[PDB]
Amino acid sequence: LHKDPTLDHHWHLWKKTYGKQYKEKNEEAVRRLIWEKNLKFVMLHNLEHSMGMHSYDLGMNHLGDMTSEEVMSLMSSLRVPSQWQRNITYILPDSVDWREKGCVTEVKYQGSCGAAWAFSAVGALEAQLKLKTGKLVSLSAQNLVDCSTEKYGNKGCNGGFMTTAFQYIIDNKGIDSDASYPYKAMDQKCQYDSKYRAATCSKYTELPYGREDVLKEAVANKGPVSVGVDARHPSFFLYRSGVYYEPSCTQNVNHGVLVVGYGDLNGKEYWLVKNSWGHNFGEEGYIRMARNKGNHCGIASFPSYPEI
Repeated sequence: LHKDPTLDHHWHLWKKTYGKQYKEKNEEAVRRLIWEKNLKFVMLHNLEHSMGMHSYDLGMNHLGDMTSEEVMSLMSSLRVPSQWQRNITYILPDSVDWREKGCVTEVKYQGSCGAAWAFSAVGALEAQLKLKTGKLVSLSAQNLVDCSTEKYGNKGCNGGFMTTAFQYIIDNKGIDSDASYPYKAMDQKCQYDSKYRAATCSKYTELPYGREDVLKEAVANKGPVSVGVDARHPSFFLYRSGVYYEPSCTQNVNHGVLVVGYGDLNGKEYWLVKNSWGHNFGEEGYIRMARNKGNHCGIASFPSYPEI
């Protein structure tokens, strides 16, 4: 509709803070309107939060101006298979955080490429590498995007799945380090170079659907687990801090993330989820999602973890 001139200065401040630059004609105006709608959503939700109506609050992060198109791509990262098509095989502490054991690399920024599946996969493998060599090394998601393609049912920036990615690493007998094969957020020619192989994968394990109890076990005894969640919600996109719980969440997952732990805040149990939307998303790039709440957002619907 029409912008609110009283917000002009703040809109300017917001753009500068996140380095927003709109070079296409009329893009500016469209972005401004999306931003205002999200601001009102954020404002109302935090108001409710101030009245103790939610265990989490929202913020105008860099996604505050995301378009319908960009949301689409974002929600197209996961090409999840059918449940019955998963080779399901496979006392615990009340809390776990693999970051404390130095098994989680710094958060990545997928940008405008739907490669969440790849980041989820390497993330899970990065932990196993550290537990095998003692050295934490970021693995190449780009390598998965460019190489683990059609043969594995993956479509680079147009989506894919973690298990087929692990299968590629196994078949390929290795994956490059992110440093030698950096992420470009684009579908490019496969450039795998065995000379810079930083890790290998021998197998992966898929966990039984909707079993948050089993997911808890794997996270505590095996390590970070690759999972898909339903993130098709403004609440998720603008999540700032706290325990995320969205009554409108479903089990139809669309975004690949990594469970690196679990715990509870003031009684509210949660999954410590590493995202791939940079450090300015949520809690330093992480989101704590509701645990033991009927498989909230389908977090336990497609769990899997690799092994060196």
